[PDB]
Amino acid sequence: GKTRRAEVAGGGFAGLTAAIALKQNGWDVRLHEKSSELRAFGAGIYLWHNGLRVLEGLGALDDVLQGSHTPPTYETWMHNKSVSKETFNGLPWRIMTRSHLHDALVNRARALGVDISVNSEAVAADPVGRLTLQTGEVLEADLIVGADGVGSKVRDSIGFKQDRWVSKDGLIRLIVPRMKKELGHGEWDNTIDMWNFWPRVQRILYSPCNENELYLGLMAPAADPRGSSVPIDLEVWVEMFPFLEPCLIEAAKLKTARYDKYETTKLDSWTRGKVALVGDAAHAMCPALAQGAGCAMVNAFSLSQDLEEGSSVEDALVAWETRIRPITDRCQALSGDYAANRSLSKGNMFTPAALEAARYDPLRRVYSWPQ
Amino acid sequence: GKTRRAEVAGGGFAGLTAAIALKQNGWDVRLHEKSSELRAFGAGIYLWHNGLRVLEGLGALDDVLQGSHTPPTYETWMHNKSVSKETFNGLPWRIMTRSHLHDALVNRARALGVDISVNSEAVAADPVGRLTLQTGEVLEADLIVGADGVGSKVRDSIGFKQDRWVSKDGLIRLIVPRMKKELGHGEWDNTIDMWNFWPRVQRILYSPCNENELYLGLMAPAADPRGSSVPIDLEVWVEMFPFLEPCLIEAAKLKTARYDKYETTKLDSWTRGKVALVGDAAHAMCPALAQGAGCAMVNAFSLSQDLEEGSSVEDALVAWETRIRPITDRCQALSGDYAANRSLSKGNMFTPAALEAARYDPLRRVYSWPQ
Amino acid sequence: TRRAEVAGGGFAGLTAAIALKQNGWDVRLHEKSSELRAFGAGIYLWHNGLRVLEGLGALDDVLQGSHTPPTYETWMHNKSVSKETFNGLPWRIMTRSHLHDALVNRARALGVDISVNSEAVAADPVGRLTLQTGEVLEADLIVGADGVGSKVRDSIGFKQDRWVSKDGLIRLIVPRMKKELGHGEWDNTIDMWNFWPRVQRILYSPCNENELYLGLMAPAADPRGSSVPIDLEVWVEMFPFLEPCLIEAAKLKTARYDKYETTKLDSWTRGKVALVGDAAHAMCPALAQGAGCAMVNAFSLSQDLEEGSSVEDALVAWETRIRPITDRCQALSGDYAANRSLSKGNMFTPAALEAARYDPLRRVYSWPQ
Amino acid sequence: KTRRAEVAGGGFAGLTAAIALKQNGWDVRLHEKSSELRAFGAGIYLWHNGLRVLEGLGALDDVLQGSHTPPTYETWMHNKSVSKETFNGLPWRIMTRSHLHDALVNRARALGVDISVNSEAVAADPVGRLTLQTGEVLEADLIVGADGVGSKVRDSIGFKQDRWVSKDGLIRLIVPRMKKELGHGEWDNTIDMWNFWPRVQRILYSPCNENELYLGLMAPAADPRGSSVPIDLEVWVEMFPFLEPCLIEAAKLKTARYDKYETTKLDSWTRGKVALVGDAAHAMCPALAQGAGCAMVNAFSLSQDLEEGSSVEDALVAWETRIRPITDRCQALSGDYAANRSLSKGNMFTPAALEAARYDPLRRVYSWPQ
Ligand SMILES: Cc1cc2nc3c(=O)[nH]c(=O)nc-3n(C[C@H](O)[C@H](O)[C@H](O)COP(=O)(O)OP(=O)(O)OC[C@H]3O[C@@H](n4cnc5c(N)ncnc54)[C@H](O)[C@@H]3O)c2cc1C
Ligand SMILES: Cc1cc2nc3c(=O)[nH]c(=O)nc-3n(C[C@H](O)[C@H](O)[C@H](O)COP(=O)(O)OP(=O)(O)OC[C@H]3O[C@@H](n4cnc5c(N)ncnc54)[C@H](O)[C@@H]3O)c2cc1C
Ligand SMILES: Cc1cc2nc3c(=O)[nH]c(=O)nc-3n(C[C@H](O)[C@H](O)[C@H](O)COP(=O)(O)OP(=O)(O)OC[C@H]3O[C@@H](n4cnc5c(N)ncnc54)[C@H](O)[C@@H]3O)c2cc1C
Ligand SMILES: Cc1cc2nc3c(=O)[nH]c(=O)nc-3n(C[C@H](O)[C@H](O)[C@H](O)COP(=O)(O)OP(=O)(O)OC[C@H]3O[C@@H](n4cnc5c(N)ncnc54)[C@H](O)[C@@H]3O)c2cc1C
Repeated sequence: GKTRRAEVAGGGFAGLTAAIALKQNGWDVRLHEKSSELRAFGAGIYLWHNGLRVLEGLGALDDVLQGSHTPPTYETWMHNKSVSKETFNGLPWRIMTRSHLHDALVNRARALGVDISVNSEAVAADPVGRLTLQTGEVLEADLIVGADGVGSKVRDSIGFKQDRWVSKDGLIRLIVPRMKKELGHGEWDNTIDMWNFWPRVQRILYSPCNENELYLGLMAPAADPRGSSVPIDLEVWVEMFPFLEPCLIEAAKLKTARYDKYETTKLDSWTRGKVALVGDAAHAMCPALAQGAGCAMVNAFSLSQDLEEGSSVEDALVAWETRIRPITDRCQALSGDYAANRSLSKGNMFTPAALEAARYDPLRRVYSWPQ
Repeated sequence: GKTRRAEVAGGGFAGLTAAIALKQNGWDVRLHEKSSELRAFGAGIYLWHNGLRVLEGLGALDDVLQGSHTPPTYETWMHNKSVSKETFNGLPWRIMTRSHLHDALVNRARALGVDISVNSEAVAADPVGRLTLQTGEVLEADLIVGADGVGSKVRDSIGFKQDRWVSKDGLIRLIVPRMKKELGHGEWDNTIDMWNFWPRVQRILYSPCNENELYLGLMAPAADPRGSSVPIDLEVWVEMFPFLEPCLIEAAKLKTARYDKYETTKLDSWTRGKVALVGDAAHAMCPALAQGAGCAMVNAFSLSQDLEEGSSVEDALVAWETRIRPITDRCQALSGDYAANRSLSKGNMFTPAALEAARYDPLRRVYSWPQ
Repeated sequence: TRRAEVAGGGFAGLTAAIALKQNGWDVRLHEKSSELRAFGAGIYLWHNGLRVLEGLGALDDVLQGSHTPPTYETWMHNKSVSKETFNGLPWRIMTRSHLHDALVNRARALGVDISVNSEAVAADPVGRLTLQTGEVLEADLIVGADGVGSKVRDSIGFKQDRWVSKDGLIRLIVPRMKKELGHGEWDNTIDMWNFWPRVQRILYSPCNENELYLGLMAPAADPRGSSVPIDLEVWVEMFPFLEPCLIEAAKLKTARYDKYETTKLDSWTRGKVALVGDAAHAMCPALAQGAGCAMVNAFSLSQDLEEGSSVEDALVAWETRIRPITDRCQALSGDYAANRSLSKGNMFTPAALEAARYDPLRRVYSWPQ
Repeated sequence: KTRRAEVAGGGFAGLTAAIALKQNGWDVRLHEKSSELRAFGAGIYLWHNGLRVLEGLGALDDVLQGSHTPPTYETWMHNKSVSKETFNGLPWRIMTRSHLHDALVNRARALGVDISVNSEAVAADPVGRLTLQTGEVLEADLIVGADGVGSKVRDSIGFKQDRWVSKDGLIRLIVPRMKKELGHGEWDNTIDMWNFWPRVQRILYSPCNENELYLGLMAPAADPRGSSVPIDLEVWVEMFPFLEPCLIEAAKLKTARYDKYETTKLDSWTRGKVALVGDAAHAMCPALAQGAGCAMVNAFSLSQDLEEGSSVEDALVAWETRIRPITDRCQALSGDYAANRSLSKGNMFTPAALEAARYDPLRRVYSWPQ
């Protein structure tokens, strides 16, 4: 009395974004992270205008921009031949390690006074406003946020209709030193998406995060016993990416690299009663448009906006989904099409349609940076 | 009544910005333009993050972004050799025709209900809150804004201490078709600053505004009777910029081109009683950093911010100048140094110091996009 | 006066006829087809072949109207993987008819007797050549220069290892369309390799300001790539930067898909019979030395016949002196073909260039690598 | 009946004449004024014409081994590449001068040419007499004045000439390639690097082989820094920073010289039994890189005309008539290029510029058409 209370399950980008945005609006917010430490996995990440605008709204933009990188261009190669160079007509974008982004959100959530619990796993949620932890402890609140990832127990304990999919193939994602000097002549501040189908299917997404750190995604079929191996098989990667040898040598030193498969989900509904699902829990998607976390953050931020309208929580949640979900649905669908067709291999695929989610400004609720 | 009243002298970028920002804050605003038509001269213009943020604050950003251009890179040439390519670490920037920008500000000021008078010339202002027109008509107001350009009569009728300066050399600025196809192979969406000292001092700043329009600045010494001639001496320009021949041919058709010299002013004070000087009236500068209008817009917008603090107008004006002027002073000084030393000819000159003004966010009052 | 009968009016036969005639031989040459003509569109010659032409007095007629690219470039999947200029070693590209005309005109100026529609059907080491008219000709020397299907060779019975590939290529002369090709380095040789999305290759070879020589290589089991007249779409699809030239190529109704063919013989001579060119040593074309070696060998035969020996002895000395250069070139070129080595670029090594470096006039290797 | 020739001068022209004469059964003695056989000027370009002479001298393969043909002849103006030329296959070659000189000396020695160092011709007589600085008077059927632009064979006789020296010059050096240190680029190319701004400074960059680089540093004599020897490292690195590793080695060369350009044109190349060849007769501006080329073609051609059964006197007249217009035209065009700085524009090796290079002295025809 009379403070609205929110329990947030999940300490990833969506959960942290929701917790900050609610807390800024005067909610009493508690956040539960299942693992032993607040931490992001996946090495590196791209954000665009939409996600950057969310960060502005969270008061964490400038902490993220300091120590992250915008390449001079987004370049695509096919068999070492440059097939496209894209700068998106000025649309802002940024590459950073996941921990850089995650640290900035943690720092902000903590500074705002978000109640943070780790080793705290949500195992059940009730639409009347109850969150049950693995300890058996039952929490009552006016709002429950399921931001607990693609394997969401908040979602599955309630039983939402879904269409869930797991990929055949996967990739290895790593942070290594830039080795820029050792790379010699070239445009080594660029994003370079290096595709190959001959002599083998192997791809590297080359992604500078700053002056010190390079984010690499190494993509090879699961049925390729060498290309999919971790720690990496140096020989098969150097063979097809010899110009990256200095960085690949450093990558081969990382004993805890993982080969991860892609996973998606689409839900009929994102809400039930006082429970809202946000992020991968609601809309895990293919990463072709690099909008999974971007949409997760736009959605979590937009949830806080609809909760300011004076409505009941239940009504605000229905209004939220109705307003914001089509942007995500369209983005998820197009990114799935790109993934299935290997569209990015052709270059020049960041079309106006592809950049729709990136152009969205969640703060002013309009589309900006026209294409 | 209790409705604060502002009289704004000058219908340029500074005047229009001040009128919009004040009107949005509930001022009763009247704007006076000396000439017979609201219109901008000078062909094309660059804005950066700081000015784009002002546009966001004026509710005119997206009208400007639609139909303007961000080059993939800002390139510098010396004797046809590329000596630098700069993308400013993601810092937003934009090139556009002056009429594109000016139309967007006029549409917005008009839409908001600003009282617009043309053929209305301010010839005297009084710090107690009086503006006199050339008609002899005397207007009383709570705030007087001198946005009447480098030859400000609002300023000179009051007698501000100044250090005024006029260049010996100048340039011809024009809008022509892109002729992109005709330019053949190259990077013709780039900004390209093409310097030459041999065989003659001639420079062209090549600045695409959109798919249809190209902004060209043709710089030659005033003592050069061919290079400084208007309409342009096609031969002496084609001779040193042969790759631009299709565009230069179009430029030669422009009968109303002008050769304009540069002009600067620096004032000990920007305010006196209820009178505030904004834009070129207060701080006309060398255009090396392309920040003259950017600073003018930031200062005009920031004026409206300080007027929301519940102070007397007089105190608010003093607080405004104290808060905002050092950014402009430093920018003016550095741009003057660059101009005197021809620093831009070396390339790579958009350093962190050069970009200080561009990095400023007038909305949040912090510096963004670190360099 | 010594008499020679030469079977075959290709590069090897014409070279032999001219070289012998210059040395005072009385020479008649027999061409099986009804007109003197060279097939195969375009051809590369190197230092060795150019030196032969100098020795034949036909160099300048060949250099006028032929082309040396600024560089020999190799692409893999449109990526430039090498540019080679061979440390100044001279080389030249030309239409086959240009080279063939220069040789025919020289032979005619010298008084070589040429009979078209005259086929050698049998030969005898004692010095007899039988024509398809049944006429038996007697001579001090018989030159079997009658190509890979040599009847001079097969009527005598030379032990050989003869081979034909299942795959082949289409060779055409088209206009340069240089302006329509827009920006690039369109005076270069460009060997444009691809294995993905399909196995298709174009050897791009400018012959002069007007004529471009193209070799379009696709497997026989590819019904589109191997089709004649060309399936325009499948070629434009993988070589879109060549569309103006391919459009012209598509108009060529008489285009052929020719298979590769090689032979290696234990012996090149039998009594007064000498086999030269494809009759003796047809090879894979990777090193572009088939005619080069043929011409060096035919020219060298005339040299050994000036030593005062019996023809029989001179022929043995000729083979002993000159064949290892050809054997090594043939073996390396076959290795390159089998391993698709040219696809890697930078493959014109000192070893690859051995034949090209040979100067048949001074009998030394020049242009070191 | 053994014909006898005395050749004054042991540079490219003298050695070429001596070899060619000797090959044709002349008894040949050659006199070199300096105390040792040696070529100065660091490096040198030869073209088809000069390479053909070497073939005719039986010295081609010794020259080709250890010399270099660039992939392309490139020109820069203010660091911008303005042309790349390969001359439609026309053979050319860059080498150190000592490499060329050594091949010629070794060949003359193998043929039995009698060479006297520290032997200066101080006077000549058209009747066939050569006077040495020992006062010895030599008699011969042919006297070859191959004694350079300051020819005493020429001046003792008195040939009408127009001789000229420039105020400006250049520094020519051989340095290591430092190819790895040069990093990314096309460092096997010839690169003629022109600048007029901020200062008039030019470097002709000329690789001779895997180990040696030939540099020509051209600055006006009135520039006390650019014309300084040993080189003012700073002013060269300033305008050619991409060549710093090579220039650092260049700065170590204490015996560097600033040499001035010299030309001469004579109304006549012959007098009685005396023939003037090379710089003695036709020193020219170096734009077309044909000074030694022409000298060698002319020296080789002289031996050809002496094989016709004429008197030496008649053969010399026929020689000059046959061969001089190629040299006259080359010299005139080269001087025009030098005066107009034409090479700075690129693409200047036109058919006309390449006329001398295209000439084949062995078959007496023009080859490699342009
Ligand atoms: C290969 C790949 C590349 C990608 N690249 C990009 C990109 O460049 N840009 C971009 O925007 N997106 C990208 N994405 C997508 C992005 O990773 C996801 O959309 C994003 O991380 C989703 O965040 P989230 O907070 O919803 O889920 P998660 O990041 O999975 O976080 C949920 C948090 O859930 C905690 N948790 C789980 N279960 C419980 C529980 N029961 N109780 C309490 N806590 C729990 C998890 O441990 C964790 O701390 C990429 C994805 C993949 C697979
Ligand atoms: C060559 C050059 C290039 C430049 N490029 C850029 C650039 O790329 N980016 C950038 O941000 N800046 C640039 N600038 C600077 C920019 O042009 C100015 O700073 C800007 O236009 C100043 O706007 P203002 O409204 O203060 O003045 P002005 O634009 O001069 O406008 C004042 C308005 O004053 C009206 N007026 C005048 N007198 C009276 C009066 N007595 N009563 C009523 N109205 C009056 C004038 O007619 C006009 O309508 C450049 C300047 C130059 C010279
Ligand atoms: C695809 C391909 C590309 C090649 N590219 C090059 C290249 O770039 N450079 C190069 O040097 N080589 C190249 N070659 C090889 C070159 O084509 C041959 O080595 C050369 O043509 C052999 O010439 P020849 O005179 O021995 O035989 P052929 O050219 O076959 O000529 C023999 C002549 O034989 C006449 N004839 C045949 N039978 C009789 C008979 N019974 N009686 C009388 N006359 C007869 C034939 O009709 C014809 O006129 C290439 C070969 C191929 C297949
Ligand atoms: C800067 C520059 C660059 C050049 N680059 C090229 C180039 O790239 N390619 C090219 O072909 N040419 C080039 N040349 C021109 C070339 O150097 C000359 O044309 C060539 O060296 C002339 O040779 P020569 O034998 O006539 O004279 P020299 O080389 O001058 O030789 C005469 C020889 O004369 C000996 N001697 C002198 N006086 C007497 C005497 N009285 N008695 C006996 N011996 C005497 C001299 O000491 C010496 O040993 C260049 C010239 C210059 C200036």
